Amino acid sequence: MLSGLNHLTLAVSQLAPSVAFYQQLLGMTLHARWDSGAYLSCGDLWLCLSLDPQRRVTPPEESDYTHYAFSISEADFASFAARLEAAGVAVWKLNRSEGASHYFLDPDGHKLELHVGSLAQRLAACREQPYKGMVFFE
Amino acid sequence: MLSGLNHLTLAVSQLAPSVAFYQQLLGMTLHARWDSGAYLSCGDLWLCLSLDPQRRVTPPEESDYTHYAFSISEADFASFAARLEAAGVAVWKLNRSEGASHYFLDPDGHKLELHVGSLAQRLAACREQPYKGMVFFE
Ligand SMILES: O=c1[nH]n2cc(-c3n[nH]cc3[N+](=O)[O-])cnc2c1Br
Ligand SMILES: O=c1[nH]n2cc(-c3n[nH]cc3[N+](=O)[O-])cnc2c1Br
Ligand SMILES: [Mn+2]
Ligand SMILES: [Mn+2]
Repeated sequence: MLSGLNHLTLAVSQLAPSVAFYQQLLGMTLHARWDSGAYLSCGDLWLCLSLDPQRRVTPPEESDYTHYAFSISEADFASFAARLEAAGVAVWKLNRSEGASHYFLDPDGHKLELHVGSLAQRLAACREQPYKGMVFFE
Repeated sequence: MLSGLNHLTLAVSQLAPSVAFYQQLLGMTLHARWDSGAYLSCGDLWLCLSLDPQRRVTPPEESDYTHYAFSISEADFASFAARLEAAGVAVWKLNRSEGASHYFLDPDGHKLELHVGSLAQRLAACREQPYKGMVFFE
Protein backbone atom coordinates (compact mmCIF):
# COMPACT_ATOMS: atom_id res chain seq x y z
CA MET A 1 0.00 0.00 0.00
CA LEU A 2 2.63 2.49 1.17
CA SER A 3 5.77 3.05 -0.90
CA GLY A 4 8.02 4.74 1.65
CA LEU A 5 8.43 7.72 3.95
CA ASN A 6 6.99 10.76 2.22
CA HIS A 7 8.45 13.31 4.63
CA LEU A 8 9.52 13.92 8.21
CA THR A 9 8.11 16.97 9.99
CA LEU A 10 9.77 18.25 13.16
CA ALA A 11 8.14 20.79 15.45
CA VAL A 12 10.64 23.53 16.29
CA SER A 13 10.48 26.30 18.86
CA GLN A 14 12.73 28.73 16.95
CA LEU A 15 12.93 28.48 13.17
CA ALA A 16 16.29 30.23 12.68
CA PRO A 17 18.46 28.05 15.00
CA SER A 18 16.80 24.93 13.59
CA VAL A 19 17.45 25.96 9.98
CA ALA A 20 21.06 26.72 10.91
CA PHE A 21 21.39 23.31 12.58
CA TYR A 22 20.05 21.26 9.68
CA GLN A 23 21.37 23.36 6.78
CA GLN A 24 24.74 24.67 7.93
CA LEU A 25 25.83 22.16 10.57
CA LEU A 26 24.32 18.96 9.12
CA GLY A 27 24.71 20.04 5.49
CA MET A 28 21.13 19.50 4.32
CA THR A 29 19.82 21.37 1.27
CA LEU A 30 17.47 24.27 2.08
CA HIS A 31 14.76 24.49 -0.60
CA ALA A 32 12.28 26.99 0.86
CA ARG A 33 11.41 28.91 3.99
CA TRP A 34 8.40 30.90 5.19
CA ASP A 35 7.30 32.64 8.39
CA SER A 36 6.34 29.37 10.11
CA GLY A 37 8.50 26.67 8.53
CA ALA A 38 11.15 25.45 6.13
CA TYR A 39 11.67 22.65 3.61
CA LEU A 40 15.01 20.85 3.49
CA SER A 41 16.22 17.70 1.76
CA CYS A 42 18.81 15.08 2.73
CA GLY A 43 19.20 12.67 -0.15
CA ASP A 44 15.69 11.38 -0.79
CA LEU A 45 14.52 12.59 2.63
CA TRP A 46 12.05 15.47 2.62
CA LEU A 47 12.41 17.31 5.95
CA CYS A 48 9.91 19.93 7.12
CA LEU A 49 10.69 22.17 10.08
CA SER A 50 7.39 23.48 11.48
CA LEU A 51 7.33 26.38 13.93
CA ASP A 52 5.30 25.23 16.94
CA PRO A 53 4.63 27.50 19.94
CA GLN A 54 3.99 24.37 22.05
CA ARG A 55 7.50 22.99 21.47
CA ARG A 56 9.87 23.21 24.43
CA VAL A 57 13.55 22.35 24.48
CA THR A 58 13.26 18.83 25.89
CA PRO A 59 16.09 17.20 27.85
CA PRO A 60 16.87 13.66 26.65
CA GLU A 61 15.90 12.08 29.98
CA GLU A 62 12.39 13.55 29.57
CA SER A 63 11.62 12.12 26.11
CA ASP A 64 11.17 8.50 25.08
CA TYR A 65 13.35 6.50 22.68
CA THR A 66 11.70 7.79 19.47
CA HIS A 67 14.49 9.09 17.25
CA TYR A 68 15.51 9.70 13.64
CA ALA A 69 18.68 8.27 12.09
CA PHE A 70 20.51 9.67 9.07
CA SER A 71 22.81 7.60 6.89
CA ILE A 72 26.53 8.38 6.88
CA SER A 73 29.54 6.61 5.43
CA GLU A 74 32.06 4.84 7.62
CA ALA A 75 34.71 7.16 6.17
CA ASP A 76 32.85 10.32 7.22
CA PHE A 77 31.64 9.07 10.61
CA ALA A 78 34.53 10.24 12.80
CA SER A 79 34.96 13.70 11.27
CA PHE A 80 31.22 14.40 11.30
CA ALA A 81 31.04 13.39 14.96
CA ALA A 82 33.99 15.70 15.68
CA ARG A 83 32.22 18.50 13.80
CA LEU A 84 29.17 18.00 16.02
CA GLU A 85 31.41 17.84 19.09
CA ALA A 86 33.15 21.09 18.15
CA ALA A 87 29.74 22.78 17.86
CA GLY A 88 28.79 21.66 21.37
CA VAL A 89 26.03 19.30 20.22
CA ALA A 90 24.86 17.10 23.09
CA VAL A 91 25.09 13.31 22.96
CA TRP A 92 22.15 11.39 24.44
CA LYS A 93 23.38 7.78 24.07
CA LEU A 94 26.49 5.69 23.41
CA ASN A 95 26.30 3.03 20.72
CA ARG A 96 25.86 -0.62 21.66
CA SER A 97 24.37 -1.97 18.39
CA GLU A 98 25.76 -3.32 15.13
CA GLY A 99 27.28 -0.64 12.94
CA ALA A 100 28.59 2.77 13.94
CA SER A 101 26.09 5.12 15.56
CA HIS A 102 26.37 8.63 17.00
CA TYR A 103 23.37 9.77 19.05
CA PHE A 104 22.95 13.55 19.21
CA LEU A 105 20.27 16.14 19.97
CA ASP A 106 18.92 18.92 17.78
CA PRO A 107 18.34 22.44 19.25
CA ASP A 108 14.91 21.41 20.59
CA GLY A 109 16.00 18.03 21.93
CA HIS A 110 14.74 15.94 19.04
CA LYS A 111 16.78 12.75 19.31
CA LEU A 112 18.87 12.21 16.18
CA GLU A 113 21.41 9.63 15.09
CA LEU A 114 24.16 9.13 12.53
CA HIS A 115 24.32 5.48 11.51
CA VAL A 116 26.62 3.40 9.32
CA GLY A 117 24.75 0.33 8.09
CA SER A 118 21.63 -0.94 6.34
CA LEU A 119 18.68 -3.02 7.47
CA ALA A 120 20.09 -6.00 5.56
CA GLN A 121 23.40 -5.74 7.43
CA ARG A 122 21.59 -5.44 10.76
CA LEU A 123 19.42 -8.49 10.03
CA ALA A 124 22.46 -10.57 9.04
CA ALA A 125 24.30 -9.64 12.24
CA CYS A 126 21.16 -10.43 14.24
CA ARG A 127 20.93 -13.86 12.62
CA GLU A 128 24.35 -14.55 14.09
CA GLN A 129 23.67 -13.04 17.52
CA PRO A 130 19.91 -12.70 17.96
CA TYR A 131 18.20 -10.43 20.43
CA LYS A 132 16.28 -12.16 23.21
CA GLY A 133 13.26 -13.88 21.70
CA MET A 134 14.12 -12.97 18.12
CA VAL A 135 12.06 -14.44 15.28
CA PHE A 136 12.70 -13.82 11.58
CA PHE A 137 10.08 -13.61 8.84
CA GLU A 138 10.53 -14.28 5.12
CA MET B 1 27.97 14.16 4.30
CA LEU B 2 24.58 12.68 5.18
CA SER B 3 22.96 10.67 2.38
CA GLY B 4 19.38 10.24 3.59
CA LEU B 5 17.21 8.82 6.34
CA ASN B 6 18.81 5.63 7.63
CA HIS B 7 15.88 4.53 9.78
CA LEU B 8 12.96 5.75 11.85
CA THR B 9 12.63 4.38 15.38
CA LEU B 10 9.34 4.72 17.26
CA ALA B 11 9.05 4.06 20.98
CA VAL B 12 6.01 1.86 21.63
CA SER B 13 4.25 0.90 24.86
CA GLN B 14 2.96 -2.50 23.66
CA LEU B 15 4.92 -4.29 20.96
CA ALA B 16 2.20 -6.61 19.64
CA PRO B 17 -0.49 -3.97 18.89
CA SER B 18 2.15 -1.76 17.27
CA VAL B 19 3.52 -4.55 15.05
CA ALA B 20 -0.05 -5.42 14.07
CA PHE B 21 -0.78 -1.77 13.26
CA TYR B 22 2.18 -1.26 10.93
CA GLN B 23 2.27 -4.75 9.39
CA GLN B 24 -1.39 -5.80 9.21
CA LEU B 25 -3.19 -2.46 8.83
CA LEU B 26 -0.58 -0.35 7.04
CA GLY B 27 0.79 -3.28 5.04
CA MET B 28 4.47 -2.81 5.87
CA THR B 29 6.88 -5.74 5.54
CA LEU B 30 7.74 -7.44 8.83
CA HIS B 31 11.36 -8.65 8.78
CA ALA B 32 12.03 -9.53 12.42
CA ARG B 33 10.66 -9.26 15.93
CA TRP B 34 12.13 -9.88 19.39
CA ASP B 35 11.03 -9.39 23.00
CA SER B 36 11.79 -5.65 22.92
CA GLY B 37 11.36 -4.60 19.30
CA ALA B 38 10.63 -5.28 15.65
CA TYR B 39 12.05 -4.37 12.24
CA LEU B 40 9.74 -3.45 9.37
CA SER B 41 10.27 -1.94 5.94
CA CYS B 42 8.12 0.39 3.82
CA GLY B 43 9.82 0.72 0.47
CA ASP B 44 13.28 2.03 1.29
CA LEU B 45 12.17 3.06 4.79
CA TRP B 46 13.69 1.07 7.66
CA LEU B 47 11.23 1.24 10.57
CA CYS B 48 12.16 0.09 14.06
CA LEU B 49 9.50 -0.32 16.74
CA SER B 50 11.25 -0.20 20.12
CA LEU B 51 9.47 -1.31 23.28
CA ASP B 52 9.92 1.55 25.75
CA PRO B 53 8.61 1.50 29.34
CA GLN B 54 8.77 5.30 29.16
CA ARG B 55 6.30 5.57 26.24
CA ARG B 56 2.75 6.66 27.08
CA VAL B 57 -0.31 6.48 24.85
CA THR B 58 -0.35 10.18 24.03
CA PRO B 59 -3.50 12.08 23.01
CA PRO B 60 -2.97 14.39 20.03
CA GLU B 61 -3.37 17.62 22.06
CA GLU B 62 -0.50 16.45 24.31
CA SER B 63 2.15 16.17 21.57
CA ASP B 64 3.52 18.81 19.25
CA TYR B 65 3.24 18.84 15.45
CA THR B 66 6.09 16.36 14.86
CA HIS B 67 4.74 13.65 12.55
CA TYR B 68 5.72 11.07 9.94
CA ALA B 69 4.16 10.93 6.47
CA PHE B 70 4.10 7.85 4.24
CA SER B 71 3.88 7.92 0.46
CA ILE B 72 0.82 6.50 -1.30
CA SER B 73 -0.27 6.61 -4.92
CA GLU B 74 -3.01 8.92 -6.18
CA ALA B 75 -5.10 5.86 -7.07
CA ASP B 76 -4.80 4.25 -3.62
CA PHE B 77 -5.08 7.35 -1.40
CA ALA B 78 -8.86 7.69 -1.05
CA SER B 79 -9.74 4.02 -0.49
CA PHE B 80 -7.01 3.54 2.12
CA ALA B 81 -7.98 6.67 4.06
CA ALA B 82 -11.55 5.35 4.16
CA ARG B 83 -10.24 1.94 5.25
CA LEU B 84 -8.40 3.52 8.18
CA GLU B 85 -11.42 5.52 9.36
CA ALA B 86 -13.71 2.50 8.92
CA ALA B 87 -11.24 0.56 11.07
CA GLY B 88 -11.62 3.24 13.76
CA VAL B 89 -8.18 4.83 13.36
CA ALA B 90 -8.25 8.27 14.96
CA VAL B 91 -7.71 11.43 12.89
CA TRP B 92 -5.66 14.19 14.52
CA LYS B 93 -5.98 16.87 11.81
CA LEU B 94 -8.63 17.58 9.16
CA ASN B 95 -7.88 20.15 6.45
CA ARG B 96 -10.29 20.18 3.50
CA SER B 97 -7.77 22.22 1.51
CA GLU B 98 -5.25 19.38 1.92
CA GLY B 99 -7.10 16.75 -0.07
CA ALA B 100 -3.94 14.74 -0.77
CA SER B 101 -3.22 14.16 2.94
CA HIS B 102 -4.79 12.02 5.67
CA TYR B 103 -3.63 12.59 9.27
CA PHE B 104 -4.04 9.59 11.58
CA LEU B 105 -2.70 8.26 14.88
CA ASP B 106 -0.90 5.00 15.66
CA PRO B 107 -1.76 2.99 18.82
CA ASP B 108 0.60 5.09 20.97
CA GLY B 109 -0.45 8.45 19.52
CA HIS B 110 2.46 8.84 17.12
CA LYS B 111 1.17 11.31 14.56
CA LEU B 112 1.16 9.79 11.07
CA GLU B 113 0.10 10.93 7.62
CA LEU B 114 -0.71 9.58 4.19
CA HIS B 115 0.45 11.97 1.49
CA VAL B 116 0.32 11.99 -2.30
CA GLY B 117 3.09 14.15 -3.73
CA SER B 118 6.83 14.81 -3.70
CA LEU B 119 8.85 17.73 -2.40
CA ALA B 120 9.26 19.01 -5.97
CA GLN B 121 5.49 18.90 -6.48
CA ARG B 122 4.93 20.69 -3.17
CA LEU B 123 7.41 23.42 -4.14
CA ALA B 124 5.66 23.91 -7.50
CA ALA B 125 2.28 24.25 -5.79
CA CYS B 126 3.81 26.64 -3.25
CA ARG B 127 5.15 28.91 -5.99
CA GLU B 128 1.55 29.26 -7.20
CA GLN B 129 0.12 29.93 -3.70
CA PRO B 130 3.00 30.74 -1.34
CA TYR B 131 2.88 30.54 2.42
CA LYS B 132 3.21 33.89 4.19
CA GLY B 133 6.71 35.29 3.76
CA MET B 134 7.86 32.39 1.59
CA VAL B 135 11.30 32.44 -0.05
CA PHE B 136 12.58 29.84 -2.52
CA PHE B 137 16.21 28.82 -3.08
CA GLU B 138 17.03 27.36 -6.54
O1 LIG C 1 4.01 18.20 7.38
C1 LIG C 1 3.81 19.33 7.07
N1 LIG C 1 3.16 20.23 7.78
N2 LIG C 1 3.12 21.44 7.06
C2 LIG C 1 2.58 22.65 7.37
C3 LIG C 1 2.69 23.70 6.47
C4 LIG C 1 2.15 24.95 6.75
N3 LIG C 1 2.76 25.96 7.33
N4 LIG C 1 1.89 27.01 7.43
C5 LIG C 1 0.73 26.65 6.91
C6 LIG C 1 0.85 25.34 6.46
N5 LIG C 1 -0.18 24.54 5.82
O2 LIG C 1 -0.67 24.91 4.82
O3 LIG C 1 -0.59 23.33 6.40
C7 LIG C 1 3.37 23.47 5.27
N6 LIG C 1 3.88 22.27 5.03
C8 LIG C 1 3.75 21.27 5.93
C9 LIG C 1 4.21 19.92 5.88
BR1 LIG C 1 5.21 19.06 4.46
O1 LIG D 1 17.30 2.73 16.55
C1 LIG D 1 17.38 1.65 17.03
N1 LIG D 1 17.45 1.37 18.33
N2 LIG D 1 17.53 -0.02 18.49
C2 LIG D 1 17.62 -0.79 19.61
C3 LIG D 1 17.69 -2.18 19.49
C4 LIG D 1 17.79 -3.00 20.60
N3 LIG D 1 16.85 -3.80 21.08
N4 LIG D 1 17.35 -4.44 22.18
C5 LIG D 1 18.59 -4.04 22.39
C6 LIG D 1 18.91 -3.12 21.40
N5 LIG D 1 20.17 -2.42 21.23
O2 LIG D 1 21.23 -3.03 20.54
O3 LIG D 1 20.30 -1.33 21.67
C7 LIG D 1 17.68 -2.73 18.20
N6 LIG D 1 17.58 -1.93 17.15
C8 LIG D 1 17.52 -0.58 17.31
C9 LIG D 1 17.42 0.46 16.34
BR1 LIG D 1 17.37 0.23 14.41
MN1 LIG E 1 18.50 4.18 15.87
MN1 LIG F 1 3.10 16.42 6.88
